[PDB]
Amino acid sequence: GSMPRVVPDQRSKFENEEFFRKLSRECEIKYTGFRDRPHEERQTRFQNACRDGRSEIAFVATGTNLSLQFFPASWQGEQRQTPSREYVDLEREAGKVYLKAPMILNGVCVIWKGWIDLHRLDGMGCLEFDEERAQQEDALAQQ
Repeated sequence: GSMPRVVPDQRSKFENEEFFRKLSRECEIKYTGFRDRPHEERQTRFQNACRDGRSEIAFVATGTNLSLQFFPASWQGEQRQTPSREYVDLEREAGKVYLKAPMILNGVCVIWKGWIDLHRLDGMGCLEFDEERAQQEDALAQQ
């Protein structure tokens, strides 16, 4: 009823949807992109592609390749403005980086989160709910 980009029961859909359930809580993940290059460059390029904005990252647990969307409620695309540490680009963590990208799959503002270790750009991540974006997107549904 004139409210896409959201569902009513967002917080139930977060736990209902097979898509989110396959990504689950804290599991193992891998990058899936320009990382398919040889090693040397792909480590720095990885944090540059993370800084571009959107990217593509997969899981291990179900092996769900998804397009990550480093687009906060102010969308940018112009190679990062000023997001969080954990969101994008945090001066570089302990041989890893932390990443955090709210997705709007079904009409659930989830958070995809994780750390991708720099070793090959594989690591750990999962979903959470974005309890603010869900409210904001419910507003932005011309409410």
